[PDB]
Amino acid sequence: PIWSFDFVQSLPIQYKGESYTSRLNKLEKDVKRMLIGVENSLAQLELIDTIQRLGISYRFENEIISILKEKFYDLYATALQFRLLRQYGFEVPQEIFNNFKNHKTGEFKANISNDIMGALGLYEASFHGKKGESILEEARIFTTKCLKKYKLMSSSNNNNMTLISLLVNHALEMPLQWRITRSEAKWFIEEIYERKQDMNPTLLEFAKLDFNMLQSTYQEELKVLSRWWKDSKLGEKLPFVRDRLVECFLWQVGVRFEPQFSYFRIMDTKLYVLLTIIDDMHDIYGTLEELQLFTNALQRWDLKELDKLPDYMKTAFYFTYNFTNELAFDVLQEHGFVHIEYFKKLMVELCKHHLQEAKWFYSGYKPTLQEYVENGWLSVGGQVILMHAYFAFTNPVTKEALECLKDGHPNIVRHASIILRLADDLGTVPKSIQCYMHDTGASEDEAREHIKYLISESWKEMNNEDGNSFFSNEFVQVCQNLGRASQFIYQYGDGHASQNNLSKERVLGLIITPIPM
Amino acid sequence: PIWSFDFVQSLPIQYKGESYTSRLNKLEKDVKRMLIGVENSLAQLELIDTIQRLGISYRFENEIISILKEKFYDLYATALQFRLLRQYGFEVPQEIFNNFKNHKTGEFKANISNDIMGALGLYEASFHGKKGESILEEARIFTTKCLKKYKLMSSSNNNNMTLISLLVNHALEMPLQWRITRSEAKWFIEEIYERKQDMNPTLLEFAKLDFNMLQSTYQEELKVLSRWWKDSKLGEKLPFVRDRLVECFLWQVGVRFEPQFSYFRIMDTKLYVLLTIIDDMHDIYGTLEELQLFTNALQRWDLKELDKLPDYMKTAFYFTYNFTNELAFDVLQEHGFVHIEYFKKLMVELCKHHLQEAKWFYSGYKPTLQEYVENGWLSVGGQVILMHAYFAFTNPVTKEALECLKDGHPNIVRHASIILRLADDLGTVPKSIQCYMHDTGASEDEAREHIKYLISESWKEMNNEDGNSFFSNEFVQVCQNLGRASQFIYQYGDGHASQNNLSKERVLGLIITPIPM
Repeated sequence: PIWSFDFVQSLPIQYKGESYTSRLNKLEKDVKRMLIGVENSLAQLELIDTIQRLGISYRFENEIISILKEKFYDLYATALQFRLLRQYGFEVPQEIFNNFKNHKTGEFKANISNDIMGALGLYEASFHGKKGESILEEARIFTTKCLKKYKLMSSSNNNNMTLISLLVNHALEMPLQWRITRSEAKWFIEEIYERKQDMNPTLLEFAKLDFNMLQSTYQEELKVLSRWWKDSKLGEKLPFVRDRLVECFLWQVGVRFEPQFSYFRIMDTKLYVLLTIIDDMHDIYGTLEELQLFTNALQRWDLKELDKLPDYMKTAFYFTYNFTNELAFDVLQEHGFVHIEYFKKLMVELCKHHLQEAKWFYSGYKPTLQEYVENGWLSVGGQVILMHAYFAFTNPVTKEALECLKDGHPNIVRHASIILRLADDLGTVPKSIQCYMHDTGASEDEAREHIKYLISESWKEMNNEDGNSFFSNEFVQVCQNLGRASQFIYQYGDGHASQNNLSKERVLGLIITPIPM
Repeated sequence: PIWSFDFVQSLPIQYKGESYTSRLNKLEKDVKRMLIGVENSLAQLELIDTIQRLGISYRFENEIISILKEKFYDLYATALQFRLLRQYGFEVPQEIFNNFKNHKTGEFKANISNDIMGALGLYEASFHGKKGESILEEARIFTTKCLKKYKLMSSSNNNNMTLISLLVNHALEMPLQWRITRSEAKWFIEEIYERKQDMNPTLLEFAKLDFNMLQSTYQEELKVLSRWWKDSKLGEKLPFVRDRLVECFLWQVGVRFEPQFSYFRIMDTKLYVLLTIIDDMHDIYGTLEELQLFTNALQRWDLKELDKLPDYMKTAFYFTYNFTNELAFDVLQEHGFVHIEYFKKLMVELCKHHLQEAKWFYSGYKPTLQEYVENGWLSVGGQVILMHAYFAFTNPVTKEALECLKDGHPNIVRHASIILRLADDLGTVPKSIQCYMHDTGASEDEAREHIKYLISESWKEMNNEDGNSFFSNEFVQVCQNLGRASQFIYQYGDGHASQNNLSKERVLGLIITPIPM
């Protein structure tokens, strides 16, 4: 394929050594003492936001949390402070922004259009809102309408795309809440922070160094995963499967980018691959009777079923068997109990909903958007990924949590899988926009706008959890990272199934090519 | 442990790059054209023997085979030619050496004691003999008796240990037939070939370069295996298990050292680890009832048995389950058929014989040497290793071979496992020499000499296969490499269970420390 085995194995891992780690520690200490050493309360928020956009805020978590606990005015500062407080799980309602609404009409002032900075800050802060908060929704609408004016008013003057115009373009493309850490980090390092007048060399060097060392760790993990894909022989036994190993690894980079989760990024990778093998087999390769035999064998969960399957079905079923048992083994070694039945039921439910999609296709039935979503958020496999993340990042797990999970999937998990499915259908058997155009009859742009509305509502749903919940803040952030990676992979083109220039360039910039120091 | 995780991960893999591979290819071409370009027929045999002792003969296999096919006189040349011919599977009986026996008495001439070179060559050639060949046995005896004279006659003059005296010491310690490739290669590079007057720089540089690149590949494999051992958590859940990962990797280096078998060296490693976990649990940790429950669960082969086991038993049983299913998965991906029943029966037989040893221990019964061997060659786990090697190196496998394997284990496999068990008991529940001292009543040195006699007879057994056999030459060589690694690990001290200076030095010289160029 495009990322051949020898090319992956040959990648010179540069940013690794004692000198690199020593420089990283020194720069981290310097940046920490610079962050806590800020005397201006507003400049401290600005520096925190810069560190967040640089992708290095995961190291200074507790320091920022303490600063924000201590931090407990124009529109820009209000929006920035609101976004930070709500981003670190601190309660702060929408009603504050009522200080900027002309309650003679119930809408924000028109002079906001003169403050592009405050409008951009409010636009960025509007995506952290929860369901029921209508002031944030109207603020999102008004700020989008304001930013499009800056687009038609500035970029049309000339290619004088000022750093403000670059940020406006970047926000209109996707808000910071919805973007992943690595892509935004690279973009803010290369295009923005390097051009700022107030730019500090220590922060820039530290961000570049951390990014390149993370790239080197990713390269090592990708070599390991490429050797695994080689010795798995899943390409030979299953010729229909797309060789998208690097794409699943990019998925993992979008999910958990931190260096200490390396092992996870491996396992989940294979999981994605497994899920992909189950996807391509259901919608492209297998027939109805063969997929029915596969789902039956999954229900029975025994190897004597292999005799009643074709060879590719044998390979796929045995791979699923071994991977599910490996998941159960890891859960046993972690939490000290067997849970093979739960993962078996997860896999059987996934294949049940895939077979449901297949039977709907072959029976000629066109489901509504509601039924399609209710079946697809389970037939997309996001629940398996999120349960793997749950049992990998939640410790300890109580009997009450196990009883709550045995009676369905969490709401945050369901809406994250909904976001996953809707983003996957974006840019690509009738699906999401096809069913909505079948039922309501609106145009294609209207259907895609309705799908984006559903995505925004599910994002509000996920935002509700960031506030006694049975899920840690870590797991909530992993679900939101799944959503962000969904919106990152299928943002522009079909980066999962098509090998276009964007699919090359994202992988090059995030994995192979480091940032020039 | 002594080889910590961070130390393994930090190992700077030096001999890797385009320049190293280019130099290797150039030197390999030069050495090949030097080998085939030898005009003297005897000097060609000498160069072939040198390349063999340098450990690089695995690259020039077909060229040497052609030369020896074309090659189809004093005592040294006769012995060298005989050893090479019999080493490459060419039939040449013992009767040739009848040209050196004084058939007035039926014993070799006394003037052989004046030709230390010819005596050493005959000693080296005597170990390639098969059962029934008595002339080679008497030649082995006579040449050992001759070499001990050179020991008491030369090394006693002074520390003028001439290169001849060094070779005599090395041969008396262990013959070349019984030594592994990497250790003999390092020793012949550092102590002997560098000091020869006729030494060629191209051969020396090529041997050192190939050895160091193999060391780098071993370092990468060991990093991967150390990460696997980390994420397996077998040390935490099972505190009784010795952390001998590097020792199992050294075992693999002794079994299959060639660069293209990297993947194998990983899998078999884990297998060894698994076997070790089954060993330490049977003879040290578990009680009779717990091991009985474990063997019962292995027979039933279901996860519902985990509920009827303690936690460490749960971990061990689930690890065995997953590893056996992974073996079956690899065999399916390779040969296109399921064989989970065969590997399950292998594991159940291993645990059956381990439980037999345990029940003999707790019942106070002291078995004879014959019964002990018949139970221990199966309770040592060598058959599992050799079946893994069989299904990894034999392709295709015919129905007749599968029917022959379903009715017991091969003779070569049985005697290789016998060598394994007897060497493991060397230097260490009554065992091999204890049972023989119980039955016959002889002293300890006499019992160990009888054990060495059994080892030599099993070596003759294995030598019989090198001659329509259902096993490829590759598999025969892998079995003999298992035997050589057995005699290499337990040669001097308890390198498996004790962490003495020799256990450090072998690992340092064969893995960490490369040969100075």
